[PDB]
Amino acid sequence: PDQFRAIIESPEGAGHVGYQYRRNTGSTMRMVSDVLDERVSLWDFHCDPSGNVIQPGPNVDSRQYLQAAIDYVSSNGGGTITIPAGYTWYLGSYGVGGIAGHSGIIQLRSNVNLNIEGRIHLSPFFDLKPFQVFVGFDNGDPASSGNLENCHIYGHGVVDFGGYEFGASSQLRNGVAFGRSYNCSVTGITFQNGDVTWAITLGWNGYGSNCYVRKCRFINLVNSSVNAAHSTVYVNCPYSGVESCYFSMSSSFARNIACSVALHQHDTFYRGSTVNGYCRGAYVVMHAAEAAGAGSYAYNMQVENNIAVIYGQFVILGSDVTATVSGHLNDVIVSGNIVSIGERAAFSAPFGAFIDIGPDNSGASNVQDIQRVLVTGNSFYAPANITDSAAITLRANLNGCTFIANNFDCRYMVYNAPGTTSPVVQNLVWDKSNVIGGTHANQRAGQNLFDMQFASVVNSTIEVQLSCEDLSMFSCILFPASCQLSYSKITVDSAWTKSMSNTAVFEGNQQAGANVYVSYPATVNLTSYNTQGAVPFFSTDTNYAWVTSAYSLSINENLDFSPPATYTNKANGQLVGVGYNEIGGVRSVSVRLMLQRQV
Amino acid sequence: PDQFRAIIESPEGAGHVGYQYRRNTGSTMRMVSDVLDERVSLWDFHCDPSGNVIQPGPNVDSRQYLQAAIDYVSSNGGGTITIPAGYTWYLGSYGVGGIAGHSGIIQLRSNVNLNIEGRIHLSPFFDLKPFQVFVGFDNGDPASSGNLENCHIYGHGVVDFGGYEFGASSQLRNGVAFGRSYNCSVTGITFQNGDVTWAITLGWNGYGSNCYVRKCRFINLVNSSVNAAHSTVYVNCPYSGVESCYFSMSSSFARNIACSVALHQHDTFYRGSTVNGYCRGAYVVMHAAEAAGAGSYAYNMQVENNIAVIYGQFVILGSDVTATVSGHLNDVIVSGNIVSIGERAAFSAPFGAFIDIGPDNSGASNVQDIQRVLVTGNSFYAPANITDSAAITLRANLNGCTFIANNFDCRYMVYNAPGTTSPVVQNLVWDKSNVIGGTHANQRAGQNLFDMQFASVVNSTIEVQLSCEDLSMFSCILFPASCQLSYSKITVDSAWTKSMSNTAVFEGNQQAGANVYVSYPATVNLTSYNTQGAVPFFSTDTNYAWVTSAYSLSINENLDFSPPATYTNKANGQLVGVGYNEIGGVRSVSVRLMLQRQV
Amino acid sequence: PDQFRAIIESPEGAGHVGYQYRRNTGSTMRMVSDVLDERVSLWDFHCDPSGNVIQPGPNVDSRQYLQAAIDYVSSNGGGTITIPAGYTWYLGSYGVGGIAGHSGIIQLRSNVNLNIEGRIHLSPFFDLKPFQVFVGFDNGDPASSGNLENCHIYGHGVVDFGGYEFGASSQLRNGVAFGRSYNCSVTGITFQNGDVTWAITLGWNGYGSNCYVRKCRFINLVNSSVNAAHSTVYVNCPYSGVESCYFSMSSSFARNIACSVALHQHDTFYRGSTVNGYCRGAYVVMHAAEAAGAGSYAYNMQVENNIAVIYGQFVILGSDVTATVSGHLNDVIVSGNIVSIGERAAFSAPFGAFIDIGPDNSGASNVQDIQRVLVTGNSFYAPANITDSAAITLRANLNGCTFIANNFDCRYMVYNAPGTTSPVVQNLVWDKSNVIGGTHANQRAGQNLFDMQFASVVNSTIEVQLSCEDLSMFSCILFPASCQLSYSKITVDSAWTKSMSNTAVFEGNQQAGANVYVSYPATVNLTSYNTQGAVPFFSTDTNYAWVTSAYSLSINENLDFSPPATYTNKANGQLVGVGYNEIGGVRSVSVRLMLQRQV
Ligand code: NA
Ligand code: NA
Ligand code: NA
Repeated sequence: PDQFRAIIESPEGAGHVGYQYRRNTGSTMRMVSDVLDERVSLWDFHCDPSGNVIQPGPNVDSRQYLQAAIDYVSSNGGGTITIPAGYTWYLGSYGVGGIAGHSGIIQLRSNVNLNIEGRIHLSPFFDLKPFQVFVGFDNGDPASSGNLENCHIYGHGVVDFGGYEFGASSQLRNGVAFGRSYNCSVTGITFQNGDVTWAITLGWNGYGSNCYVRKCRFINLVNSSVNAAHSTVYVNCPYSGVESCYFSMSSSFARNIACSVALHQHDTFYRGSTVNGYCRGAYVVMHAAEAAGAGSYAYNMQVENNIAVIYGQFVILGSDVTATVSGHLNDVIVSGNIVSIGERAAFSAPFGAFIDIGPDNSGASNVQDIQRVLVTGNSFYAPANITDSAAITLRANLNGCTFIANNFDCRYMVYNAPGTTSPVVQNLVWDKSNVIGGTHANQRAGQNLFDMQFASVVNSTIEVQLSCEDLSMFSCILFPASCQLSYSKITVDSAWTKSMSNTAVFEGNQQAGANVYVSYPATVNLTSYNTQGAVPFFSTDTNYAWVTSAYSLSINENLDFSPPATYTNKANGQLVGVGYNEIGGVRSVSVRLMLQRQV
Repeated sequence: PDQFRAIIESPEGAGHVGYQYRRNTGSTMRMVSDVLDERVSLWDFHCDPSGNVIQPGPNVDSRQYLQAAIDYVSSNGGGTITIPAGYTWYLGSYGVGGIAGHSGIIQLRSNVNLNIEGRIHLSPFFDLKPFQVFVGFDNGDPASSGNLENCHIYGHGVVDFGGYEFGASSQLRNGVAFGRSYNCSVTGITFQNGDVTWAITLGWNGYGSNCYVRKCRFINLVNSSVNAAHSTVYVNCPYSGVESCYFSMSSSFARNIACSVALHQHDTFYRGSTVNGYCRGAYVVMHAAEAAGAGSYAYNMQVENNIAVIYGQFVILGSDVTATVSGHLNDVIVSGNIVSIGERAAFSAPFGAFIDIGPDNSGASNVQDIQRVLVTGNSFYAPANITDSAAITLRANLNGCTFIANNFDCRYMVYNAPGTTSPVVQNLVWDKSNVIGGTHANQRAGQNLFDMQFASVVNSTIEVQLSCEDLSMFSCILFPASCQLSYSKITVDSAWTKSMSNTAVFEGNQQAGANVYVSYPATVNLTSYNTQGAVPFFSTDTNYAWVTSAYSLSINENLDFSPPATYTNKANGQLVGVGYNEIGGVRSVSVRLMLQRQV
Repeated sequence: PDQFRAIIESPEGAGHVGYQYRRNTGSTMRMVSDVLDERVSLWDFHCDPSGNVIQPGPNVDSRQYLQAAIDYVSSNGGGTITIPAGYTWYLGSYGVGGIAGHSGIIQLRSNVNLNIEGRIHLSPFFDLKPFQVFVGFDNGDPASSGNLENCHIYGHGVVDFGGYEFGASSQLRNGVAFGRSYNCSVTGITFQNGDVTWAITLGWNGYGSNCYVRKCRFINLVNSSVNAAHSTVYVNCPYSGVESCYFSMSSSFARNIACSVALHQHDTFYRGSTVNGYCRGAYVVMHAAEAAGAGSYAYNMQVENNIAVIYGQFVILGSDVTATVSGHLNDVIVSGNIVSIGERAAFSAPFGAFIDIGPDNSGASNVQDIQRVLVTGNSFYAPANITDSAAITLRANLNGCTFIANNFDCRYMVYNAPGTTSPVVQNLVWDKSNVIGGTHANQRAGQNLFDMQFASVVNSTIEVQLSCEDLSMFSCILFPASCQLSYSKITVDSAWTKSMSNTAVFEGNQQAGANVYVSYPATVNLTSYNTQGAVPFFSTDTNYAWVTSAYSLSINENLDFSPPATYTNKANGQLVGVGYNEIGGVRSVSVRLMLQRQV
């Protein structure tokens, strides 16, 4: 009767108004409320205890309402909650329960997706405090946490950290901590305007799978000297990665502390992304302390087709150990990336490198087990003034890394600082197809292009090929006497080297070793016997006991004689060859030779 | 009057309740039903004949209801049907009509997209039977089938095959058979828990275009010995591909039968994906029998930037013929992939390879027309115990394949089994920039690193470069007498070769051919005349009629004389050079030479 | 009372019918209209002035209705307007206001996304006229335009240009002109059936950021001889790109005028896409005239992992200047692409090339500043008949370009037409790892594989390596006398060269320069003195004053003597070496040597 009017204006009203899709007689006879129940938004929970809707804004703490939404949808097996466009939804307090320990604001739950179309902002309650905006753990102790599965965050919206600085270096801040996370992702979202430790973390100590970050943007997420460290996406579960993202920082501190991506477990990737203003591109590291979920090996690591302007190192390789676990890194590919060091003074940020073999956190360089790394088809450029730029800074033990078909245009090709660490190196392979650029030509006074400041080098190949002159460099490659060298191949192509005083330098005459295979140019003075006809020439110096053959790199300006085209040696360390005196007489010549040993 | 109450509670109720968007006076005056009619879900068709909604579950066959939805939406020009989250929708019977012949469950229709947010499960009715869950053909005979256009399946949902094994090897099972499919795709879906032939097939015998699989997951889709074969996504129309997917198998049988992707037509790709537990990565094959829609050539084939742990072959190249059509494969690129053979006993699965040139289905090796393949910037690794691992197993005729700047770390570089097929090889190019790894060092007793077990080799380049010692190997490269060799270049760099008895071996002295260009190290015994002064040395053996020049790779321990630095030959097959006797006397020496022919 | 009935049938009806999500007592007590207000479609504005809905179709101009939708949603802070599936929405007039100057139809507005599920078609009103379907400028003068931010167009729908030809060459036509566009994108849309200048343009004269085109299709967008030019996506703001798109043309005119992508600002990319039927793949060019928003440098340019069949040039590099600005292009990577020239007569379209260094629009070749380009791991193929095919056509000044590990199979490796431009070349690097294919073998009568038709060449490397014979070619590499050559390395590997009359040719004897490093094969006639024993041989010609060493590439058919293995030279330009007469007598021989200078 008039009871009907009352029902209709009541909350159950829509449950009494019939609907059948497109008047189709074969369709289900439903009620309007049933169709509206097919979707869900924050508006459906953003109300006071009387059920009246509350408008969001800077004086409203939306946290409890969003939590209620997620908890309720979780209760029905999942779904997608929309965070509506055209509004900014402020968060103003910590969550409670299991996420309390993680300084969590919102607890994510399995199968409950968030479609963020509007903006989520942190209120000043969080200034100078830690926070983790979305947390997937359900326990304060991550080891007793259940899992988070099938949770996807996506949309055109924004998460804005409100510009608040850290209160103390020891604090952590995150956007999305997925936890022990399986089939979770973040797509399309802009994370901005903060001072945080990470924007997103996938996995927890190897527990997790199939977590991805795609088409997101990360903008100005470090802003203070208080911030101890930053990796925008931290990939800590296997079969997981970052694809087609954009990362930008503009603070000075970001140039010293910030890394775009950290890959910490097997079968992870970082691809198709653009970085600007960061210290570092990617960490690729097996931390023993994070090896509980997916084992002790980081393998199948891929960094590909990225574009970066950074201030420190592009890719940092590592592994370490704990009292009970030893970490290992292997089967890595770095390819297709175009990377430059941004304009900066020499030494004004961490040492510029395409690849860095870094020591562990405690600075130890003798714990690493890094091998089967392929670095291929990349471009790297540093401005000419940046003394501290290298294709590779090899500062810790290396068990293998292979470079093929790259283009490196920076100050050093291989570098480690002297005095410092003395890395044990095996299976360092520098193929002849690496092109060494000319930007730093004339800047290398006192310096060695490949500065082999290592404890030892074995089973390695360095094939140096210049593509322009740099007569400022001390040598193309130098081994100090402290570096053992064995079962290696070291060659310097003669092109652009004719005027170099030193090409390859072995300060402990390591090139004499039984299984060292070398070649490089040198200038040699020779004197002949006086005999007319076929006549020997002999080097005046006796430094060539290790030489198997040598050949001329100089023309013969003489008519009446010619020096030998090719030389061998003698037991006293002289070179000897057979030339020709048309007319007799003692000859004396200075010739550029290619010295060869076992090659 | 009270007629109004009745209208409102009726199915037409919502068609009588007015709505205007946001009270905007300029907006359309509509009825609620009009706005609800903008979307459509399974709920709108999942009802009994009285229009009452039916709850899904393991005792409800949702098939007819989903079919009705698709048929109805098809009738209005298309749209997107949501399969709601928070529910599992069981399928319990075969479809009828044109898809009956394809063992179809559901018939897809043009412009009707499915947004799968919940789960679709197969009921036990399908145990031991064939099925194809979604079928795009409209006729039992595919040749008389109409097309499927603009059909997209996407969402966060799941298709679960219920774990049922095949009933017989001859049965086929599929998830999505798109048919003659144009502008169709599958995005975001998890396919799991089955024993099937394929998860998705795109195209039919070259008919189709612009079909894609992106961000899907494929998990445990082979589970029995009954399963004859499996390719997770079968790409059988052009301008189509797979991108950023995840594939995983855990059964033993998958290691022997399962391939992640099959590319069978032109302008197809497979990229950015991760594979674990499969026998094979990708087939790239032009089957003559499937050449009706897009011609007889598979060209523009791309496999790039994938990550794989497999048990057999990463990329399998092929082509075959029928009585009226000859298949051809050309213009292929395989690049950026990092691939390893998983831990397994030698010979316990199909022979491990990065690239396999396979014979056709009937085993024929003389029908293939494969050329212009570029294999570049890949990494490959097999554990040291896996005897049956090769960069390339070349088991059928090859008309060209080019390898540049890869890193191969496995047992063989080039291999084919002896006795077996005798492939005719042209335009095999192995650039010097391929890095040969050391994992298998010391495992190669009795074996040849490049084992050229072919009928003939022409217009080919093998430039061998070691980066560590392996003195266990019989030779770096060996050609049996049965292999003709012409118009080729074969070189073995001397590095790490000084102690090798055999470097390159030509069992029929094929290196003597007019247009063979070779170089490799050998040890040679020489004896000099007694003359004081310039004095010839001559090899004691007469095996060097083919040598154009040789040079020393050994130092000269003597003071009183030196052997020649360089040698040529004589008509009787001796080497001859001019050295120097400071003091006269017959000299006799054993020297490591680099033997050179026309290089 | 009966007033209630009236309210309910009124437009405010739904605002009086209560709803609470899933009967959840903790949910907001809302009205149906509130839930319907969460989404918005064209239907909500596609009405007459009385509020009655209008059906779209070929006689209805939907433009004003769509504009009203966008303007209204803009007014509320944004949202997403759906263009419904199952309908075609015709556009039939120009927009008004700021977009009038841009021949705009619809004005886009910030934060207002369009989800296009149905089809948008142009009505014949636009035949022979300019148009820009969606425009993001808000002023006729782009320089006084505000920005467009956070505008995304996406869905499964279509934009169809109605097949109308241009009315005049000077007209412009576009699909989406985003304007000064920040965080804008287009995803999933099919653009088809037109004669336009561009489908999408991102940015305006460097103003914009983070604009992307992904998973779109572009089909048959040039159709007349009237069309002056076409670039399907024009990327004119930084941090922007195209990914995973499909481009196809079928008209003849497209083969001559159409380019798939133009990258015109820094930190832009083009990846994962497939092209067929176009003249050109991508422009990578810094236009001085478009350098207002993001500076004068195009750097971090990436073209990767694309598949193309084109008729002209794959990647075109450029830079130019204006009276006040000089453009610069640097830090470019082209990698992983597989590209072929489609079947066509020689010279029937613009000259086929993988890379083209093009002159500016006015044809000037002396304004360019292009450097630090890496071209690596690509494949290129042209059919044997296409005389006009080159790895690189270098037609303008070049300051650096590096080629590593590619596979080029076309007519020329390096080419520029003689007579024409005389490019100044620096830092051209052609690594030995580039594989030169054999398709054009026997087609090269009168031609030079590397035809160095330049003003000068400095700091360059050309390492030629053949992998099959082509005895038709005039030379492997030729420098005309007009080309200066200095501080370079030029080498021709001897493999497959034994029968070549000319290998490297220096028409002005440029190989004699102080800092030229060269090697190549030649045939040389020698004569010996009659002396028994060690005996000199001397070349009969005096053309070898520049030779530092030479070595034999021929066997010695003689028993009674041997020519020298190795040679040096003399001041008169003869070669000289020491061989051996077992028996005395004057010897005369023709030998294939490897001539070497400073290498
Ligand atoms: Na040491
Ligand atoms: Na044979
Ligand atoms: Na000149």
